Amino acid sequence: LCGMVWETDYHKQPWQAKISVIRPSKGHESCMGAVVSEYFVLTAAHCFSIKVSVGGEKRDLEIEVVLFHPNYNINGKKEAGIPEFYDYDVALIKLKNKLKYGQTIRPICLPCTEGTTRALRLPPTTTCQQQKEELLPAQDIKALFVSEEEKKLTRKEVYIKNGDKKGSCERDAQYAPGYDKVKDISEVVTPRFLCTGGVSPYADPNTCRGDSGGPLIVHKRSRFIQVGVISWGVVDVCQVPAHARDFHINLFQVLPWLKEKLQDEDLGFL
Ligand SMILES: Cc1cc(Br)c(Nc2ncc[nH]2)c2c(Cl)c[nH]c12
Repeated sequence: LCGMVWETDYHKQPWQAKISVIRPSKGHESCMGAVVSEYFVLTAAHCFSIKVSVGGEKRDLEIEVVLFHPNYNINGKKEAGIPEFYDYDVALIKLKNKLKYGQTIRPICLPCTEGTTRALRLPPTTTCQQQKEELLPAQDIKALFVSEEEKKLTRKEVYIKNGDKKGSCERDAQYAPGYDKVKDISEVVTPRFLCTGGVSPYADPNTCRGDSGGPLIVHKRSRFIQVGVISWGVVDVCQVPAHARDFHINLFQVLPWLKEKLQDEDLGFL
């Protein structure tokens, strides 16, 4: 029973995971993640000694393995003079021990699962396509992501540009660090990416580096479905141009991988 809260930072966002990598050159790097099953946290590949915690605990959970998307390659396009390439920027952290679900630790819904079909009160014949059409229609989609302000968790409302504004949102990748000399923007914005940020239709807050890996969520029918993983932004805000966009891995585009790694988690992938 995923994507559900009850009547308190990690009470209100119980799927949220905080990640620290303490790298032997004395600078701690931060990321976020979402609990997706009792053994797994979903996050970004580019976040990677490693400290993971859930439920706002001081405790750091014991990590078994970290699984990376086979097509992820930050260096994939250096030859073409593209410094960092974020295609397939997703990773699963497998925990050694079963998480105990509580009021501070609950899993979020993933796309193309029974959990999501139930959460959206859809019929048993609901297909993966129909879910995508409900959750990601061709328009501006109200969504949120979860951030850290002053060591507490805060929701921030954003709009995915997936209709008439999509192109405008993607083109703005030209202003990101290192992409200013890219001829074809689709070399860096692949069909794996959703796009938020900018001022139309509303003035969306932007992600910080430390928000990377955290879920991009749709709040629908009183449930929380994860639609994307925060990957990269155009400007580090933490004067904000109207071309400050954020890009997220669309989870509907990495399902072969998700299904395979999570095949034993009773998520009921379609
Ligand atoms: C969350 C986040 C990640 C990364 Br990586 C950034 N950097 C960047 N974008 C293109 C090449 N590197 C940013 C920026 Cl910039 C703002 N927010 C970011």
